[PDB]
Amino acid sequence: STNLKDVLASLIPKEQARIKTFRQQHGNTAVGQITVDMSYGGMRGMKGLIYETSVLDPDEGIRFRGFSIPECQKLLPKAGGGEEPLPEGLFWLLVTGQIPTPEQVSWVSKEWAKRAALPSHVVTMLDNFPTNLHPMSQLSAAITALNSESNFARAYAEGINRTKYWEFVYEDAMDLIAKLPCVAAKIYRNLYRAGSSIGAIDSKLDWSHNFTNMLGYTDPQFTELMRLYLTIHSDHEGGNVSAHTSHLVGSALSDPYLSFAAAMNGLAGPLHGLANQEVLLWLSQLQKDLGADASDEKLRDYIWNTLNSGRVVPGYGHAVLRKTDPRYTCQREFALKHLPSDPMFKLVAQLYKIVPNVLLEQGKAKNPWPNVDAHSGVLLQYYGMTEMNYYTVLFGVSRALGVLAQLIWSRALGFPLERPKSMSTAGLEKLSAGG
Amino acid sequence: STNLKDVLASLIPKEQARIKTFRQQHGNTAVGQITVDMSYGGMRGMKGLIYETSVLDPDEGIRFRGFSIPECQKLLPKAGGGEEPLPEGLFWLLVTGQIPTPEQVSWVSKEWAKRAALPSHVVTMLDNFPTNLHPMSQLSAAITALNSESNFARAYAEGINRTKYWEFVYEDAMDLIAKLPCVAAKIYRNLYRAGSSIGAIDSKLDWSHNFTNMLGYTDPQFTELMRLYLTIHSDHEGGNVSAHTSHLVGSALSDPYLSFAAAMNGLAGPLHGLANQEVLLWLSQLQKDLGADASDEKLRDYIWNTLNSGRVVPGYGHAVLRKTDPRYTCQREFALKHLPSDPMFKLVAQLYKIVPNVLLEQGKAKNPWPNVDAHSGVLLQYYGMTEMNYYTVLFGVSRALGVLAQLIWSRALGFPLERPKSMSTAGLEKLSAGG
Ligand SMILES: CC(C)(COP(=O)(O)OP(=O)(O)OC[C@H]1O[C@@H](n2cnc3c(N)ncnc32)[C@H](O)[C@@H]1OP(=O)(O)O)[C@@H](O)C(=O)NCCC(=O)NCCCC(N)=O
Ligand SMILES: CC(C)(COP(=O)(O)OP(=O)(O)OC[C@H]1O[C@@H](n2cnc3c(N)ncnc32)[C@H](O)[C@@H]1OP(=O)(O)O)[C@@H](O)C(=O)NCCC(=O)NCCCC(N)=O
Ligand SMILES: O=C([O-])CC(=O)C(=O)O
Ligand SMILES: O=C([O-])CC(=O)C(=O)O
Repeated sequence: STNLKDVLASLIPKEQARIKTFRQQHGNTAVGQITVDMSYGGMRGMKGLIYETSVLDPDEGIRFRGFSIPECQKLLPKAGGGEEPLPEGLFWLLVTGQIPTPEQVSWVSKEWAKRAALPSHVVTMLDNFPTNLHPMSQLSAAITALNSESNFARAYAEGINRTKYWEFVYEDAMDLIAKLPCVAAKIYRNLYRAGSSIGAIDSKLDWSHNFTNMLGYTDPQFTELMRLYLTIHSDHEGGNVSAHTSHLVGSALSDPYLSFAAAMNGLAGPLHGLANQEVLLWLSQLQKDLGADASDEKLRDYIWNTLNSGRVVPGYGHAVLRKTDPRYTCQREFALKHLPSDPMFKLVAQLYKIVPNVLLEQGKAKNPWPNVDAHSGVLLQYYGMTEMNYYTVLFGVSRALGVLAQLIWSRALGFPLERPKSMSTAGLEKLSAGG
Repeated sequence: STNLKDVLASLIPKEQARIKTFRQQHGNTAVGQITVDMSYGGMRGMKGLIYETSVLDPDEGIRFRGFSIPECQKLLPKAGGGEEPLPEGLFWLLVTGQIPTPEQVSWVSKEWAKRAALPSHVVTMLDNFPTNLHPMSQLSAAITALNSESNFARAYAEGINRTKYWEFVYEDAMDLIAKLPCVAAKIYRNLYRAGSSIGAIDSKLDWSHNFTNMLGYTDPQFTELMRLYLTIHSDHEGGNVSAHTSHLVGSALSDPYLSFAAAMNGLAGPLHGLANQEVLLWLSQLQKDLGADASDEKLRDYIWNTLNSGRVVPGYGHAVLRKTDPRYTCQREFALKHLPSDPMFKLVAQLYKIVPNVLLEQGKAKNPWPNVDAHSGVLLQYYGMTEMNYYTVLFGVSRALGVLAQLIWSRALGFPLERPKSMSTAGLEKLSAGG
């Protein structure tokens, strides 16, 4: 009855035509200009990609297919007795552009439970990895190793016509999303619960709930946090490091497994997703140096030392946002409702009153406001997940939803190889005159 | 006496200033414009990155720090009694911009022999991988797993000042290049020479020669081919999928190991480096269907069928070149000197007279000429390396030289996070009016 694949089959040809015509009329229209500073500056401010699933406004933050976070909270189906949106529903919205029904949502949940299964070579590999290998590296290696199972890789090798690429990318996408929590939970248990098992999938629960059970958490509020977490970290337009990496690698026709693993190596960067872990380590040194209940003057001193030592203050600033991240707000709000008296929370709250000011005073950051990473780990710590080197893995699990939803569309729309032109400083000087 | 690290220490501050001033004067100068078609077209034709090591001219092909392939052949140091350039020398040129002395070259060779050593967890992992796991996937997973050894990851975690990033990236770069051939050779032996050992590094040989010995090849001409192969596949400006992926991931501060593994997942794409393998599989079906000595009319038919089935003809076309790739020419020339009567070579030569014509007739490809991938495997097959699913691994090994040479410079120059702005079709329509 419900079948996302049949819905996409109808949607595809219509978008194809729409884009065709628009390009007929405006393909040559100029949308911007490229300056020397932009090339030197990591393409800052260059409109360079088409990415359909979400769009980020510098002032307002993220919109998923046109809806803001509050809107999603309000419109997406929730679990029975739940308050937080189910990520299954978000996935539906990203892929189709339509708010799903609860019936649609449960189908997604069953599909994902049905496809969750790991091959033994992956299991062995994880089980044989050393404990000093970072969780993200263990994750990226496992997903890379899962490509032996790719249906897209296989169909390509069989010579399938390019028009059908999307159908195979869709299947690998749904298989990958299904498997992710098992890989992630296996890493968690091996490293932190040595000798225990992740157990089995219950085809009757939502994806978030089977994940938390594999992680070994019983608290129902924890289940709720995970639903919210997994929904909000899902996508953030196409230019962010991880989504752009998946997009660029996927453009070459590498399979979804290879494309997502590469993305993961981009998310593990300190300036990207690893910031969530970096925030907790910075907070821990803080409370350690200064000891728990600090004065404002002492916090400022602490921030200045970081700055003066040639380092960044993690969880603050953004390449495109210019105001406080609604993802940060959304987390604050969860904390105020559920763990208002937590001391770490209280510390994060205090920093909100100080860090921006210090950053403004320094005068280098364009955006002195916090980003999602400044508020995430604090919530996780409260429930007992104190292993901070594992936090980025949660972000990776969520990010699969967004990048994979777009990957289907990239192939459906026939986007070609991403291949811009590069320049040397010497060549660029000549192009202009020099300086 | 020779110490690349000391040479870079002098070079860095001077480039830093040069770029500073130029940007002072021309930062706001416009170098191009962005159109709708470019955003939809994988940034085709957009000048979007600064990449110092090599620059590609659409007509003339690649230049490494200003030198063309023939120039390199002629200027770079060769092995005693050799004719082909040593890749060690190319690495020196890319990193410093200067042609090295043979003495400099040997230092590079010793450094690389000294640093070649694998940790046991990597060894185990490879040894436990299944034979149906693609060689590239085995490679990318191993490099990802090697990050436990990253000196950059470690220094970052210790809070090093951003000004010293390059020094740690340099060390991981030289360690990674050193280790690559051992990882690659281990994959080769496990898959195709089960029960044998790669053996040991001889600190007295060039990198290419220790690699071929680990692969188990004795032919001296094979050693020569490998030197040439590894030199020519080294770099191809910054916008190619693999180099751009390494650049983008590295921009987030992920370590060289993570950045190169991600690049490898991009090189494994059929539209990128896997084309080398794809060419040999296409040639094998050819000679199989048509049987060895084909008529021109039969070859055309064969090409048309591929085209008509919604597939690409591998080894032809390019995102930026508009003429025959000098890398292809350079290989042809090697074949004419060493294996002129090889039947497969003869087939490749015949296709040169037909494929372009067919592509032009079809009218879709912008560049109907061959690229490097159309001539590489044929040479490898001649010497006995007939395992075509492993060819891309050789390309990866070579590509480390270029991307890693630039990675050092990216951090030395303080390039920031690569983060362009994306757009949805709907948002873009509105920006203009629609169509
Ligand atoms: C996120 C980001 C990399 C954005 O980079 P950008 O767009 O290049 O930032 P920008 O235009 O404000 O940078 C201007 C200057 O301010 C500095 N600055 C910016 N944010 C800073 C921060 N939090 N702490 C210290 N310095 C900072 C920049 O590093 C740069 O200095 P430089 O000229 O000497 O290089 C940056 O704000 C940063 O480094 N933040 C800290 C790391 C972090 O929290 N990352 C997580 C982002 C969210 C996510 N998960 O991806
Ligand atoms: C290399 C490349 C992806 C360049 O892509 P591009 O810059 O998008 O190519 P383009 O502007 O000529 O494409 C225009 C049209 O011609 C088609 N075309 C281009 N090269 C083709 C080829 N070899 N066979 C069939 N069709 C081809 C394109 O796929 C496209 O058709 P579409 O409009 O229906 O999408 C393309 O030429 C190709 O697919 N080649 C075959 C694969 C290959 O040899 N890759 C190796 C490249 C070298 C390397 N190692 O990276
Ligand atoms: O938008 C970006 O550049 C980074 C970010 O916050 C995300 O990827 O979630
Ligand atoms: O230049 C490109 O886009 C691809 C290519 O030939 C290479 O990476 O060697």
